[PDB]
Parts: sequence; C-alpha cells; structure tokens
Amino acid sequence: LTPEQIIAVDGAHLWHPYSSIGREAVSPVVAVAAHGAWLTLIRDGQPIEVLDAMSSWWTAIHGHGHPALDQALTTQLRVMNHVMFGGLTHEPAARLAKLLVDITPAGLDTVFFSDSGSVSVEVAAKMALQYWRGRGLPGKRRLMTWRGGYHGDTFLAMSICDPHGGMHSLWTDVLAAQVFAPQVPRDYDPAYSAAFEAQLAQHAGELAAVVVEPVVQGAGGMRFHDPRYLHDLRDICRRYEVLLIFDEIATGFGRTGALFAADHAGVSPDIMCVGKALTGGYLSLAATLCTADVAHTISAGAAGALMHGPTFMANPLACAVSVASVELLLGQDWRTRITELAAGLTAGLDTARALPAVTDVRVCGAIGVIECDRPVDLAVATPAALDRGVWLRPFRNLVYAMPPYICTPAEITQITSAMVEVARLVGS
Amino acid sequence: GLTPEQIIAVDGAHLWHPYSSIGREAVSPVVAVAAHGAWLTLIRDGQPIEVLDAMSSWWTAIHGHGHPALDQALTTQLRVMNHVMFGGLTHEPAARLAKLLVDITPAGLDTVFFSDSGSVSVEVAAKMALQYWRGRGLPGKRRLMTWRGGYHGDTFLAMSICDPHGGMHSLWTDVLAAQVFAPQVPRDYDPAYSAAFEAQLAQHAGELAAVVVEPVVQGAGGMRFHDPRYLHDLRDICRRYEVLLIFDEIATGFGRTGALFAADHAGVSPDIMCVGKALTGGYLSLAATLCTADVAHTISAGAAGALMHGPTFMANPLACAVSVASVELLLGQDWRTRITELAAGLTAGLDTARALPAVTDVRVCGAIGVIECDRPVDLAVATPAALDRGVWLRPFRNLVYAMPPYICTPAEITQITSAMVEVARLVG
Ligand SMILES: Cc1ncc(COP(=O)(O)O)c(C/N=N/C(=O)c2nc3ccccc3s2)c1O
Ligand SMILES: Cc1ncc(COP(=O)(O)O)c(C/N=N/C(=O)c2nc3ccccc3s2)c1O
Ligand SMILES: [Cl-]
Repeated sequence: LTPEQIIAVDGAHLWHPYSSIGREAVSPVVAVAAHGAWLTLIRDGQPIEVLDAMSSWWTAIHGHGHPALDQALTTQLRVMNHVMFGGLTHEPAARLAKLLVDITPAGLDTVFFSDSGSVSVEVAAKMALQYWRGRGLPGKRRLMTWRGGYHGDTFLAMSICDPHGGMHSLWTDVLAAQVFAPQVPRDYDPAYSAAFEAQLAQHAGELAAVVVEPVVQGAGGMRFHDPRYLHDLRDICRRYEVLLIFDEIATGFGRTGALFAADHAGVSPDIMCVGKALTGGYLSLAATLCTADVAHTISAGAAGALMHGPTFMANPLACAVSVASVELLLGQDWRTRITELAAGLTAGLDTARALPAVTDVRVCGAIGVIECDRPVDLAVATPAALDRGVWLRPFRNLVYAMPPYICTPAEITQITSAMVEVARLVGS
Repeated sequence: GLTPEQIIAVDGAHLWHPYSSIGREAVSPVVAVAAHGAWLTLIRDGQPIEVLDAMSSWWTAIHGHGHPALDQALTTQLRVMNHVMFGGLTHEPAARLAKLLVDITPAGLDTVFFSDSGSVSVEVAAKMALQYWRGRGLPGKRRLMTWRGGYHGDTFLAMSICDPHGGMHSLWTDVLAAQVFAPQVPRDYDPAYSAAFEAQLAQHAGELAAVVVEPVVQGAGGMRFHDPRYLHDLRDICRRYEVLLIFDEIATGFGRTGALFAADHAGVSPDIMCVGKALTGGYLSLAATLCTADVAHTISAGAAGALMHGPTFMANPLACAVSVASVELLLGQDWRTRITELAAGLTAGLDTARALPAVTDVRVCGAIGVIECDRPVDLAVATPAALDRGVWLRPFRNLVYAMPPYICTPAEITQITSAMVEVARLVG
C-alpha cells in the first residue's frame, strides 16, 4: 500500500487510541520505518527522518532495530515461536523470570507473565484479593490509591485511575468504588503521610492493597513526588496489614534514574507490575511479581491456585527479546547513561522556564516535562515538532519526552529544542 | 543459557503457570525446547522427543509452528519497523490487517480496534456496548446477558460473563459485576429454549447493553457445540428488544468450525465481534474488536466523543505483519476442504471411543474433536499414555479433546485420535 492508500484504509476502518471514528481533528501520520532513535514518517508525500522523543510511549529504551534485540528475536524464531504454558515450560520464560527476580526490589520471588500492562494490573489485584481470601479475610477486597494515577484501561484498572480529572472519569457509575487519598505533592510533607495513614486506618478492614505508581505518575500528569513517601507507604501498609503494590509499568528499567523507581526509596512492595520497556518495545509483554509469602498463601487457599492464565502466557518470542533487552541494559553503565540524559534534558529545557505559557519545567532521569498554562493544541504542536525533526506527542497541558537511552547529546538537544519551540507556540 | 534441569529448577521456584500454584504442583511442567510444524520437541526423562501439538497450543497454531511464510513475514517486518506508537501514527501492517478483517468477517463489521489479548478485546467490546447506549441517552443499559457454559477471559469484567462454575464465582462473592445468565444452550435446536431466552431478556431489556456469546462452539467452558439456528434467534431477539449482540470468536475464528467464522453457519452478523488466538497463527498475542458503522458513529457522536481505550502496544507492526501473512495463507488455499478432511479424520479416529465404558459422548465440529467421559480424566495417567503415542494432549475436567493444526496429515490425525481413544480407554 502507498501512504495515500494507508491513510484511506485507516480513516475508514481503524480505531486509534482514545479517539473517534470519522471525527478526528487530524489524520494520523504514516510511519514507514524505524531505526535506532529515528522514525521515518511521510509528510506531504515525502519521507522525513524524525527523533522518537516519546520512545513510542516509553517502550523503545534501546531504540528501534537494535542488532542485539533483532537477533534475539530471529534466534528464538528459528527454534520455537510459541507453546502453551499449561503443563509446559521453556528457556525464555525461565531466563526472564530469573533475571526479573534478581533485579527487582528484594523479596519479589515469583513471576506471572501476561500480555499487557492493564492485564498485569488486574493480575496484581487478583493476587491481593486471593491472598486475603487465603487468610480467611474476604472482606479485604477494596483498593486504595492517591489521585493523579493511571493503571490502564481494563475495568478494574480503570477503578484506580484518577476519578475527577483522569481519562476514565465518565465511567465512575459502573466501576468498583475504590479509596482515594488526595494528590501526592512533589515535595515531602509529613502531614500528607499522616493524613494518608488516618484515611487508610478507617478502611483497613476492607482494604486488600494500596496501589501506586512510585516516584513518577505518568499518564495521569507526568508528576514527580519525593521518594520518602514510598517509605511511608511501606511502613503504613506493614502496620495496618494492607498489601503494597507498585505499578512500575512506566517507571521500570532505568527510566527514572534508578533501575526501578522503588529503588529511590529502598522499598520493596508485596506485588509489582512491569511492562512497556520490558521488551525494549518490540512486542507486548508484561509481568506481575509477588513475594513468596503472597504466592504461598494463595497456593494454600481454598482455590489452591491463582485463578488467571492468558492464552499466550509467557510467549517465547516476547520473552526472548525481553531477555536480550534486560541483558543489554544491565551489561552497560546505564546509571551514568541516564544521568547524562537527565543533565541533557535539564540543560536543554532550562530556557522554557522563561516562556509566557510555561508554568513548570521538570526532569526526573530520562523524563523531561514542560508544563503549560493551557491544553496543548496538537494541530499546532505536531507540525511544529516535525518541522524541527522530532516526533512529539503532547497530552493535556504537557509537552514532554522520554527519549531512547541511545540518544546522543546532540539528539537530546534537538529534542529539547523542539520542545521549547512547541512551548513558545503555545503562548503565541 | 540453561539446561532442561536448570529450567525446571528456575521454573519451580519462580514461575507461575496458568491457574496454578507455586510450590504445590502435582506434576512438574515438561520442558519444551522446540516447535516445528505440527510437532513439539519436549524433554521426557532427559531425552528430547517429538510429539504432536494436538491442541494447536490452545487453538493458536493453525498453520503449525515455524511456517516459512509466517517466519518470513515477521523477519521482513523486523527489518523495516518493529513498532511505533499508534497515537498519532498509522502504518501498513495495521492498514493491511484491518482491510483483511473487515472483508472476511460477517457483513457490516466496518471498524477494527486492535488490542493485545482476548480478554482485553472482550473488555473493549463491553466498553463499546456501554458507550453506545450512553451515546443513545440510555446509560441504564449497562448489564450483559449470556448463556451458561461460556468463557471470555480472565480480567474482572470478562470473568463476570464466564460460567459461574467454570469461573469459580463462589470464590469471588461480591467482587464481580452481576450479569444475567440464561440456562446452558442445548446441542439440538429447540425453539422453546429461544422463547425462554427471549422472555428472560425481555424483562431485563431496559438494563441490558448486550448479549455476549461464543457462537456454535463453547471452548474453555466445556467444549460444547450448539445448533447454529440459536444464533439466528439471538440476532432476532436482540434486534426486536434493542440489545446489542456480541460474538466472541476468539476460539472459533479463522476456519476452525468449518466456516470462516462460526457466525457464518447461521448467516448472522453481530453488532460487535472479538477475534484473537489464530489471528497471528499463534506467533504472538494480538486480538481485535470489530463493530458496525452504527456502533462506531454512535460512540463517536456521543458527548464522550471518543472510545476511552488505547493499549500501549496497540496495532503492533510485528504482530499485525505475521497476522496478515497468516490470514492470507488461510485464504489462499482451499481451507474449507482442508477442515472437512480434518473433521472426517477426527470422526473416523474417534468412532471407536463411543463404545468405551466411561465415554458419555463423542463429538466433532470442523477441526475440533471431543471425547466426553463420565468422570474426571486423571492427568497423571493421561500424560504418559499420550506421550508414549507421540502426542501432547491436555485433558481438563472430564474431557479429552483436540483442535489440531490445519496442516496435520491423515497419518497425524490418526496418531492424535488413537492417543485420545487410549486416554479414554484408561479412564474406564
Ligand atoms: C503505569 C502504567 N500502568 C499500566 C498501563 C497500562 O498498560 P497497557 O497499555 O500495556 O495495557 C500504563 C499505560 N501507559 N499508557 C501510556 O503510556 C499511554 N497511552 C496513551 C494513549 C494516548 C495518549 C497518551 C498515552 S500515554 C501505565 O503507564
Ligand atoms: C473465547 C475466548 N474468549 C476470550 C479468551 C481470553 O483470551 P486471552 O487468554 O488471550 O486473554 C479466550 C481464552 N481461551 N483460553 C483458552 O482456551 C485456554 N486457556 C487456558 C488456561 C489454562 C489451561 C487451559 C486453558 S485453555 C477464549 O477462548
Ligand atoms: Cl493520542
């Protein structure tokens, strides 16, 4: 198909994320290639090279078409595409589980593979519910979180999305009613943790788990909070016997400057979700990890098993590329790489602070954010960024980037320059 | 790298399996080291042995594993573009696949929402149905209706429409949405069943968004078949009472029941349809939810303005690319004759099981063969007996069953059926 033909088919038959059919303000742009940190897009019938500043929604940590990941895939493809995980096991699943259990916060000893982040969140909730049922306490079945969060689009996942301002707001009426603490602030305030404890205390007998994104809240507003809050959550959850779940689907694999965001606080959750960058952005895969204690309690319960099992569970292809992606990350000095990236983003975005429409500029590891004083118009922002050789996808009032770790200093500055110019257009 | 013994050690300590325990498994999983065509290479007492994939790795491996055309499609796409975000971008694999799916599915299904698993595709279908009625100013239409015996996945919404017994709803007291269940649909056509279904629907019509069913064949919930005329009745009932009809063809799709889609046996189109499993030829997790122009426009013209769903890896180029190849390979051969031959092979091979003491039913529908027993099939007895005969079989409850790859030769079908008959013989 030609780019024109692709556009015609797409307009007629393809639903896009959080979109309409036939009522799109803009057509999507045709992507024809991706190599390293660069995408080849079609603009006015002509191919153009642009930087993947979003890492394809925080997935492409090693860039696209990395030789190590490409070959990990083709090697596995030669041997075994897929087998059912019921009654069978395999090397890619075992290699990946071993890696994950070793590199995640201490105590996370068991791994349940699934095919997406949302599902891995549903699995985490199921683990928590079955845990308490295994303890003879089925009343512990609600979840508690703080505002500003996002955990996916399946119905249970939706129930812990930010209620007033989050994308799932119109659905309250049919969702499970969960417990919400106020928005966690950026700076550490002991009063916030005290209020969190007081609220949790009154629901403790009906709460299975606290579920949060640690340090960085992604899709709910690219907000950062002091890691000390995670220390407080761990303590509160311990004392009130509520499980603690960290959703690291966006924060995992070095993105915030530590291997996992929980590491900023030295905290171990009882249950943890990973996804996105897990596969280096080649294929959909996610994982839910839990402690031996959680695993044993579920396994000793009336169910005698965790009642979940997706068709493509532990897909060899996805696992094999993930093994390669994780090994590639661990085999380099990733901490220095992310520190250099963060410094690059900080230096490059500094000028944005002075712009009339900019309310905040913030950086955390390989995450750069310009917060504007109004919703960003994509019809203006998209071409402006493309004009400067960068693919940016603002959302709400945020112009932000989570670049591939392989971006050179020059490429980071190109990205931040495009961000600043988008922000300039917002205010003019 | 890990040896089979090392794999078992890692797996026992760290890996969850579908609907399994950690540390309380009756039998260790068997190490799978390769898969090619209709055959898996498994480790039995340290030795690699080749056995037939009688289940098609749970419906998925329709062209067998490592089909050269499907391998080549994946590697071709890998050299061009592994993945890009589907927010603001489109691409050829998504367009090519959407075009194919619209063309081959029951008439009227004009739009395609890609997701990363069957459960997610079912949640998307439910979301379409609920948002549809919100767009019609009828938000009270929020419940789902189904018949007993069904299975639609493991996420919390999907669980709510699973058979209450198969889905162990007794373990989920007041966590699941309470849906409307009709009695088990019978094998033979009885107008009284449909009249009763209609009367039950009628009294719930004002609070029902949709009827959701698996058409012709109920898979994971009991491998039951029903007369296609029941689907004709559902279409009519849903039409007259203004309730949407959703067919879940995640297991039945792509020729498995002897028609391209099971709905084709009835000459009916649903308002919303789910596909998965065989979609990718079993290479990778991908699913799709299709809906009519009416459904898509009613959602889009609603005050909400957008379907609030969008998985990170939506419309993954690699998965879409191998699916395009899998669909084209199916359509480019005389698949109808192939399935007819497979059905005949299964019928002939399983015929001797009818006379066995512990056998209550023997049934075949397209490339699906089932022996139902009068008691639970003992896995510790069933596995070695099938493995001796060069066949991987996975009985559950009282059922010994197969859904073989379409590429299976008459000799392989004879091998598969003989193993099934022997498992049934040992039950009695
Ligand atoms: C912390 C966290 N937990 C779970 C999920 C859901 O994972 P998944 O999409 O694989 O089901 C996610 C999903 N992340 N979503 C995205 O990064 C975005 N999707 C869109 C779509 C449209 C506009 C912006 C975004 S950000 C997540 O960040
Ligand atoms: C009609 C239909 N709709 C939706 C789903 C859910 O798809 P997914 O597992 O990709 O989320 C499915 C999933 N089917 N699952 C399987 O056939 C099996 N899963 C397991 C798990 C453990 C042991 C046996 C089986 S069979 C389905 O058949
Ligand atoms: Cl978007």
